[PDB]
Amino acid sequence: ELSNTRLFVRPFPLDVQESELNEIFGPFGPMKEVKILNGFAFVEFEEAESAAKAIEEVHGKSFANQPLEVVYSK
Repeated sequence: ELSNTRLFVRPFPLDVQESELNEIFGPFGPMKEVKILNGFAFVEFEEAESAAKAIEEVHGKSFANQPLEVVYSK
């Protein structure tokens, strides 16, 4: 059901941009691509490992005075 390289993030505030995604998901691996839309976010790593990790790393983090959430984007 899950993917090899794709992590779905929660909806970010007015600061919803790739800038934060890179500064956050940066220390994980070579992000093949990134997507930021008002309501939901997505990040595709160039390495399954980097993604599988970021999913268990970013998930449960904090940002914008709110609990972050990331999972394996279908």
